[PDB]
Amino acid sequence: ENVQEFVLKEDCELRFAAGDDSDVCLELVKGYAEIFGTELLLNKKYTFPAKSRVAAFTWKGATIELVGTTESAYVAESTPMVIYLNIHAAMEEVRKKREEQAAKAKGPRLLLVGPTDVGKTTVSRILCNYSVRQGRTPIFVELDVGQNSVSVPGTVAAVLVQKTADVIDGFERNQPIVFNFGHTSPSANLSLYEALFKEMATTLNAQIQENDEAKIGGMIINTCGWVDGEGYKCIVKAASAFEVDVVIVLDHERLYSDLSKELPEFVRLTHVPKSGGVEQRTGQIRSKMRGENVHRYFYGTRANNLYPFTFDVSFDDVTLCKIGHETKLVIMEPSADIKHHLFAFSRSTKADENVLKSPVFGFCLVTEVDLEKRTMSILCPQRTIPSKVLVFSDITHLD
Ligand SMILES: Nc1ncnc2c1ncn2[C@@H]1O[C@H](COP(=O)(O)OP(=O)(O)OP(=O)(O)O)[C@@H](O)[C@H]1O
Ligand SMILES: [Mn+2]
Repeated sequence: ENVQEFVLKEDCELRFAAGDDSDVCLELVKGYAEIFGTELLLNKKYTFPAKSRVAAFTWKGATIELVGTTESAYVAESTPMVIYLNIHAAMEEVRKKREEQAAKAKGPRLLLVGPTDVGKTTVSRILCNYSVRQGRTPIFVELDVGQNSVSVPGTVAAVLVQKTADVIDGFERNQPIVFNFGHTSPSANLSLYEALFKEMATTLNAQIQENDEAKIGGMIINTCGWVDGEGYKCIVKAASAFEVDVVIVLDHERLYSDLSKELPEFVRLTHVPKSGGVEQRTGQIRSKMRGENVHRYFYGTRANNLYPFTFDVSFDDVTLCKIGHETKLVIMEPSADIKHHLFAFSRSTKADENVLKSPVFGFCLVTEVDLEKRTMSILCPQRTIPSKVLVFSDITHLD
């Protein structure tokens, strides 16, 4: 196999993209390095799948080996990494101050805002990892219903972060709090989207009353890239509902300017540039990555393989339901049009008013529809159905 060697001076990062066909294996052979906030272990082999875009950053200097065919591979001497460090350090200062005034202390809450392709997910991951490396357990909140690092597309989700992200796999799905939105864009149902992140905020505020570490750990909140029109109001409303102390704007000066004049005076507002290592995505890439996200939910990853079950379910044993006048509940009759659609197992025992704002156990995929036998084949993470109430999602997946 073809080998590439890289010498990284202090405060430099190796930016590489895996080829379209082949895996790239990374090894740190000298010094200290990190990938999006997670420390790399010396001489450990990290295998990245095809089309992976990765930055390995070093604070003090590193030598890194790459094995395999790369699409691109170069060392960048200029990064916004110290900015993220200073943001983290400022949050930890707020923690210390509030801990010394409680005799429980509530952790600082940060809102990340900006358009698509600015590295918002990457920055959230770094900030969470740094909090973990400080000894904290932050709550990571994902409001982006298009691309979700916690659950499937069409979800508003949150996880308690107790360990640094796996270099390849990201953060562990340690009992996630997931709400089903059922659309890739908030513009499909604006009143429901607002209701869901307000419910998320209310849920978490009550959860942290039972957990001191989660409370002081604070919140890092990722938004969708919709900054124009009604999307701007969602940002202001998310900031209010989550009672954020800090708003970080990535690469959008007009949004920064507008938020500085509307947000309460106590809210610290920081504009940061996007990393030069962020590549812009097209519609095809996002659609492919959404499909890859669904596939990861059921089947897992290379390192952590999940084994989903494929079993038949009678329509008499389940209740199919759809949301959408906008927040109105609709009972679904078994049809051919439910094929390839995702369905959420609601935590509500009855298909009624409670379904709208209830979290979900998880998701299944309807693969086959047997209208003659009155059964449907579903791909499900567990052996039996966790709920009899199945909530419709407009997200389709071909498997
Ligand atoms: N400094 C960097 N060097 C190299 N690659 C990077 C860097 N930062 C981010 N990337 C890569 O760019 C891609 C997009 O990053 P990320 O998902 O954080 O952007 P985003 O704006 O949150 O995405 P979206 O546009 O879907 O909202 C990812 O594959 C990530 O690995
Ligand atoms: Mn993102």
